[PDB]
Amino acid sequence: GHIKQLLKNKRFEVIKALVESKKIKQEWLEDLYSILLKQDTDVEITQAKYEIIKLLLTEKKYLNFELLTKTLNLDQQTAIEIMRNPFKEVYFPTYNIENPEESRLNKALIIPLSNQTFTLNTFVNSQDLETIKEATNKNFFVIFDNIFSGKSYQLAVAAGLIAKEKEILDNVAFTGEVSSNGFIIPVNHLEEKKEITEKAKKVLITPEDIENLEELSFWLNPEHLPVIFIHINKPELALQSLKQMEDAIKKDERFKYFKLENLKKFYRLEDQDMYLITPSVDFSNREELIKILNEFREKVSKLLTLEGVIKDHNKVVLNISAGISTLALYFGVILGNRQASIIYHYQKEYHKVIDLTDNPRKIKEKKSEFEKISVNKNIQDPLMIIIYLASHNPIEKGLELKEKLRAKGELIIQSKEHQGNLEIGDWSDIVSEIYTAIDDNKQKENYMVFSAPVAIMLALGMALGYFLPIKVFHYNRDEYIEVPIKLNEEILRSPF
RNA sequence: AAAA
Repeated sequence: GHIKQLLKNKRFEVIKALVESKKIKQEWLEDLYSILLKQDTDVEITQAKYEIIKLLLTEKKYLNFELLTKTLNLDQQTAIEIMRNPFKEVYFPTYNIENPEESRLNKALIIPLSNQTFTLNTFVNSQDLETIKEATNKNFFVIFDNIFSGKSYQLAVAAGLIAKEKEILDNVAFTGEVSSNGFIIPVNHLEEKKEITEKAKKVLITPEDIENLEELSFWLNPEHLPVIFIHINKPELALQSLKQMEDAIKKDERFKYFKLENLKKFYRLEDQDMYLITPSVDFSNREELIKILNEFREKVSKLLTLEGVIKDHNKVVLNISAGISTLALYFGVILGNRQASIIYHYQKEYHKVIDLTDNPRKIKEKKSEFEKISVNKNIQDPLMIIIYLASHNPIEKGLELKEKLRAKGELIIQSKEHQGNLEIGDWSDIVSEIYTAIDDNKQKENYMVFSAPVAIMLALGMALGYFLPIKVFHYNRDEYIEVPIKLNEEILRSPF
């Protein structure tokens, strides 16, 4: 045989390149499988083993059950799982203090198994693989594309077994040892390993980022992946408010393992992907408001879909807050109430006020008797809608504007008892009652002014949608100015 | 009514 001749001359590098090319005859398979049993005495044999295994799994016409059983001595159950279970490739860097040029970002191919843990590399300690099996409760097969020392690959291998999809592992690497119960053990040469991983255009995850396998599974096998979007008015409060959002997120039991830096590292997110700064907004400028709304749509789209890593849109949880009540109303109209999101109200810190993860349309459910708001109405066309939930009373100027616009109707919504000091809590009942009064009394043409918390207007935007003919008037410090964007325009259609 |  051709490979038999190459094997007799120990030309493993020629065999590797011949395997990297997809030009292999079936008669060469018996000698190819036998190379997997050789001792890893030099890196050329180990790298030849890796390419052989990678070819059998990517080109399954070379994946033979008879050769798996007679050559590798695998039982029929392990041989099937090697044939049918998908493999995961995870990166991990190694630094040789004795030979700095021998350092490299290595790869590990992992296949989950049922009742057997083994490797094809002779330099690997079997007890170190048993520790991974005990920590993850998963048997596995692993092979490496390089010869190295130490146990710094254990976190990477555990990542390949816990992660459900490969995309989360395509742009990240790991380093660290794993204990028998899942706790991450520190390793050496973190700074050197980081320069190796970044030189390969990847991000390194060290024990300084992940402490146990439960925290690791929060990112690699997430149940509710929390992301952040905050709108603010001052740039100097950007980074500080991102950490305050992370603080309020960590208060939730479902997101106790959330870390801002880990979200940025695992999903290739930067600080600006999670905020929108508008220092001075001219609410009379239609085009200027359009850029802000477009930038909102682009950032939210990037957060809900990420870089294609997330496949189930229900897993993303958008922790959102805004800084301008008029701007938040339009943000909510575009956001809609089909995406799982949590709205936070900021006073001193971020306060969770509306949780749409269990019932997203709870801010839209009408009630027969109003418990949180008081309604004083005279329904005629056109209708002037006034919302009074904050400290400043807009009724006087709202009714002045009603007669300036020749509006014949009025719908005055204000807090039932107490005013400007809404108790911090589930604000979804207030929003549902405000939506009820608006939806039950809406006319052919409507105008709306509001003095309410920004989180209230944000939620109200999601409840209303873009179907209602409402003209919004923004209070420019002392006078109402018409927003040149009607609340039913086609540019406000929710794409989510 | 510009994180009320």
